[PDB]
Amino acid sequence: MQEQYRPEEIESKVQLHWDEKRTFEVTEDESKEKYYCLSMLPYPSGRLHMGHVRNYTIGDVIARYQRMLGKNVLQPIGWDAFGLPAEGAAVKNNTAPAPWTYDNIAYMKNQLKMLGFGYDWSRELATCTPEYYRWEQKFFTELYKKGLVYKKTSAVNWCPNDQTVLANEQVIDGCCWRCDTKVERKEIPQWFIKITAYADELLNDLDKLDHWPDTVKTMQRNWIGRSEGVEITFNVNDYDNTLTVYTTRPDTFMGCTYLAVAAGHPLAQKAAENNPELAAFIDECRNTKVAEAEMATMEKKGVDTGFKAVHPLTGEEIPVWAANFVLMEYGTGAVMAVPGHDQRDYEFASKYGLNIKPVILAADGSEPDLSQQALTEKGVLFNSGEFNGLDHEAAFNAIADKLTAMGVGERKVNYRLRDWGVSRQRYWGAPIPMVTLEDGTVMPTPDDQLPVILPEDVVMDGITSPIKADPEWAKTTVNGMPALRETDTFDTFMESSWYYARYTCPQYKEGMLDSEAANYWLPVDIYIGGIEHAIMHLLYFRFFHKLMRDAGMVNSDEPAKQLLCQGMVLADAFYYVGENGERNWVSPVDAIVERDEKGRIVKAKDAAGHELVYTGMSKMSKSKNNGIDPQVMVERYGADTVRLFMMFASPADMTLEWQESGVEGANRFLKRVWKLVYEHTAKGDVAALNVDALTENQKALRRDVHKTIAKVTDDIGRRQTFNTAIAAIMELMNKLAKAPTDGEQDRALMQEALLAVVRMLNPFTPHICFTLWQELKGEGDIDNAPWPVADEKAMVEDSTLVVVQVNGKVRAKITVPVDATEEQVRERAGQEHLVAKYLDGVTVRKVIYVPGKLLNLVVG
RNA sequence: GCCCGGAUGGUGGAAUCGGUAGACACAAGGGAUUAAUCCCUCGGCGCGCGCUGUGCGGGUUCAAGUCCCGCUCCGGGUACCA
Ligand SMILES: CC[C@@H](C)[C@H](N)C(=O)NS(=O)(=O)NC[C@H]1O[C@@H](n2cnc3c(N)ncnc32)[C@H](O)[C@@H]1O
Ligand SMILES: CC[C@H](C)[C@H](N)C(=O)NS(=O)(=O)NC[C@H]1O[C@@H](n2cnc3c(N)ncnc32)[C@H](O)[C@@H]1O
Ligand SMILES: [Mg+2]
Ligand SMILES: [Zn+2]
Repeated sequence: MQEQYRPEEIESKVQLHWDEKRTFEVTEDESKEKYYCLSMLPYPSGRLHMGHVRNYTIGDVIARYQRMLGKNVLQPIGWDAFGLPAEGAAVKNNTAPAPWTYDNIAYMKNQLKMLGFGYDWSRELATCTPEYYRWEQKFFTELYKKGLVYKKTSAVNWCPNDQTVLANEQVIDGCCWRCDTKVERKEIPQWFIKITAYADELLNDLDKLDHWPDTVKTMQRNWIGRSEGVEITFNVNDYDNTLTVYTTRPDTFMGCTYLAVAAGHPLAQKAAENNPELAAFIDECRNTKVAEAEMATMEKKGVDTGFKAVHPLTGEEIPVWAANFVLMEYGTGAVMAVPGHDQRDYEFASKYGLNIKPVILAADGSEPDLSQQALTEKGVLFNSGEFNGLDHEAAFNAIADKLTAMGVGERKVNYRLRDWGVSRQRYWGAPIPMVTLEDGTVMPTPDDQLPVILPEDVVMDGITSPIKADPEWAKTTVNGMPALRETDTFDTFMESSWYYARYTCPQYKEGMLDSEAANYWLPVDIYIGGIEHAIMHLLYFRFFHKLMRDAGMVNSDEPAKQLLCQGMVLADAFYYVGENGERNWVSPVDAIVERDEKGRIVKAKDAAGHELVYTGMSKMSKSKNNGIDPQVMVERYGADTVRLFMMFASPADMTLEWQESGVEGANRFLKRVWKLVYEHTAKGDVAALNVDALTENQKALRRDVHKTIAKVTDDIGRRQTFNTAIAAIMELMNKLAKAPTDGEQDRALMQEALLAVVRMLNPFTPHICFTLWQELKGEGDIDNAPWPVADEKAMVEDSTLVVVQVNGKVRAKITVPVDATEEQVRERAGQEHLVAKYLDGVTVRKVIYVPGKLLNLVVG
């Protein structure tokens, strides 16, 4: 051990230790209690960024802490390796997605290793491999065979030029990411998994997820968006088909003054026939972007159809308008409009002069003033014929019952949640195991034809998928006849919905899951990953868990006991536009940046004097080229410093705007820790500690050493406030370094303190602590060292600090025996001159005493 | 737009259940050492004190960064980025 802390030496040596001793390789060890600490596996995008480091350090932190408490700890790592970015990337570069992907893996594999995370590499999987997706393929056919998979047509961002399907991110203000040719809606038959058939289970079970944050439970709930309502069926004049709407407000039904139908809706088609203006509007309507966000900011636009539904209850003819915000894919693609009592229908009616008919009384039972807006709050019906006077509830049911009994209504449950569309029209993904025969008929790819390999050796024209470009590939034989397999590939969310299970038995060819290894490790105890995935990935995750329950593969209803969603690590992002429309993102490292007085970026320019559009902080991603790769910091300072720096920035759950400034503290703290163990162990062995014997100065110290341990443990295991944990530790160092060390007892305290510290540090900076255990002649490898237990008896306070306020204003602070009465505290408070200052001429009206902590003298 | 969050010194942040605002650091300035270590200073405004101060506006309480009502700005998601 040198005097100078030189992580460039220590870190690899410790890592190489871990590789060889296979420290974090774990088996289904039935003696030791298991803990399965899972961080959401990365997509291999090229380089680690800081966001991943927050994730995996939080992850390594809890894993190592947990091993330290004596548990058998699974911490796995792998590559969620299908996805878009490799497609674009592999052409820029003239490769196939596969070799670019595998090389991204090796590069990053290397980055995660040097950061010393304690992963069970024996368990690494790469989702692009047939060893892997063959199982999601077989599973899908099981689901198919079991009625949970279907085909409906679905709108897709089609580029009319390229004539190629684009993901929303490749749509830039309504244009194509390559050439500024305009994206259009195309409906395309696609595969769906009836996630909706598990809506109630997904919705109800959240109330059992005691250890999932509320943010995520609430987000998922609002997303599933279950409602009870009524579908209502209307006849239209001179049209042969009925129209159906879903409303949660049948109560407002006598206030229906129009219907609005989707551009795609046959009424709209039939009416277009003879109405050039409607025909225009529908044609316009494939400029409606396949994202909800636009579907909602876009201005509502609609053309009347000339058609007239019959209100089943009033008999009045009502206009059918075609509108741009009502979609066929989702529900009936026909809504019922009550302008008086829905803000969306208030706006619409205003704009196009439709009727704004009131039918619900203000809370006071008076007629609502509609002249500005809808009355949306529920209430007594009026001007609703036979239903007048009824409260919201009774009107709901009353209108429900009549429409039911007229056979045109029905009570129906609905969910905002739509089914999951897994068909992707792209190459780099697992092919969907479906098969169309000469028959014309469609079945699962036969068992014995799984997996359906995605070939890796391809020429990528960029525009088309190799497996759609080549006529031979689709060709198979099924049931004896020629058939064509599906050329669409899976939404890559599919691979990230079940990896957590495959990690328990990645090397198992007999099935999807060696359910004995799955049930040894499952459910995951803690699941760590971005807040970004609160909803989609997590909801697919639970879903899939449950489909795997429902296949007898796993025992528990839910996949993850605890969920830790870290905040997003963000960074300034910047683009210029290429000579034809191409958005070019420019790393913040390369941006030359002019700053405000509130410190905001005001101008930005790239190395070539390109003006840049600054976009603000957004999560770090290769998409905006704004990720900071830990690599340089790591090689200058070592993993431990980057790691502790990351955990110290702020608490896990809070989003964090990245800044390079602050590292060195973390680095200097580690030098202070090093120096102090160096110096303390240079004076050799210590006497056993004699507890009853120590100066009060030593007694205070030990009690801090012990309160820290308690705090850091409570911070790490209950709150996940690693930053406070660390600060609490730092302050102990500051104390420890101002403590005497010639005393036999000085040295013995120092030594207990320093073991407790070096262990407390370990989950954050295990390389330096591994080394520092050895010096302190710690028992064995620090990795399996037990977490330190605070001794209650070393933690009793004699006194306690009481804050003193007059009329709520702190005037004084006063140490006071823990066992102090209000009256002694009062009299004590009194002795303080600044308290006296404020009590002259005034009466104590009210005294408030928070025992042992605070005294307020309401004075008048 | 909707849903979820967030906002605190020059900076990141602490304050755990309504009780001390700024713990712990970074930056900066000054000093002791001829890059490294160490001191001191450090929310504002006028002092071994007074007032003020937790994005903005109201409000409840003895007491509000925290709770309630209305907002602003920022981030995440919004179903094909992952
Ligand atoms: C008071 C009744 C009105 C608010 C409205 N006609 C209505 O029926 N509201 S609803 O909750 O019952 N609707 C159920 C679903 O239908 C869609 N929807 C109904 N009306 C509109 C509208 N004007 N614009 C966009 N979407 C609309 C909603 O997305 C909701 O998902
Ligand atoms: C199962 C997880 C996903 C489906 C996917 N593999 C994925 O998110 N892959 S990743 O490379 O983008 N990220 C892996 C983990 O890192 C977190 N993360 C990614 N980017 C950031 C960021 N800017 N700030 C904070 N955290 C971030 C992800 O949420 C995921 O936990
Ligand atoms: Mg600030
Ligand atoms: Zn194009």
